[PDB]
Amino acid sequence: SSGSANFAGVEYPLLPLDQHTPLLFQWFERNPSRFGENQIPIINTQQNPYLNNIINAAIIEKERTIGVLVDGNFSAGQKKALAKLEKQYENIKVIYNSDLDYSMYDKKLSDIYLENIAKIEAQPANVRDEYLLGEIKKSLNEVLKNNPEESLVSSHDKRLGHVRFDFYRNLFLLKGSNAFLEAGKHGCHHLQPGGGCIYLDADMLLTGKLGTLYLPDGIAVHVSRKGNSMSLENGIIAVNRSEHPALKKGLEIMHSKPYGDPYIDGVCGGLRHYFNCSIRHNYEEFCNFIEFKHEHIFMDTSSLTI
Repeated sequence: SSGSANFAGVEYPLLPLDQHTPLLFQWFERNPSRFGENQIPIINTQQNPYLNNIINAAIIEKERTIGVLVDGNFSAGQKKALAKLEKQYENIKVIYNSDLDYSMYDKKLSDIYLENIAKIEAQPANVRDEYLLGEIKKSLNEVLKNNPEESLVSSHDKRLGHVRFDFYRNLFLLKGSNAFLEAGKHGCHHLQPGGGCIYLDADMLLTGKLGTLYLPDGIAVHVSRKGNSMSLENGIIAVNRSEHPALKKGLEIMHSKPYGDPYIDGVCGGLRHYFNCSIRHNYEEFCNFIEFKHEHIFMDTSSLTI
């Protein structure tokens, strides 16, 4: 009707993401004091021109809502500089991660561990992952001794680096367009409840308008190529609707797997399970099928050398 894509002998209609689908960037800052007290607390060096890349995307995509999901202990002057950025660029909306409610996606760690202890103990002795069982029982024991109410959100809230960025990235994309409405962003043009979202890594340069994308069941992700290898990546995630069943599958894996990774399980696991890229299927074929491709998305050049 408007396109079709094939993977593992199943046809998937290309669903449109209209030119109003918001863009999303993420900046979670551990050390905001490294920036001036009156500076936008986003990295903007010639090695990492992230603030420039966000602005350049907002300049190109005039009609489209541009989200910047931020977190960290920003000074009063750094929040005013972020407030001023939303004024210089009408389509830029700064969303503080602390202003969103993720409790509907949460689960208690004690519930996950008990489920898995019961699942593993039902198995016969000749198939039981005896190392994993001991580790889970150990993880449960530390929860009951230190923080018996610890959940996926509270535990991920304490982690450092990418694992906490990746965790909230998945949950924001499950909210989709609703997240801008929940955060009380005014003047979001054509932004609909139940609407999708397009996450972009800040090291990527938009050089032209995306227009309308056509993606298999309304989802696609970045596929990175390094040397002669390719890999599913979370550097780009495009969904045409809130609560996309492939990301919902990724969350269900987080709710059942004892040490679920937001990237490996929440995105790669969710996608693979959803489209039946089983272990007996061609990973390379799935990458070509699910890959987000657009002529106006440019890979970071600053990385490169001889």
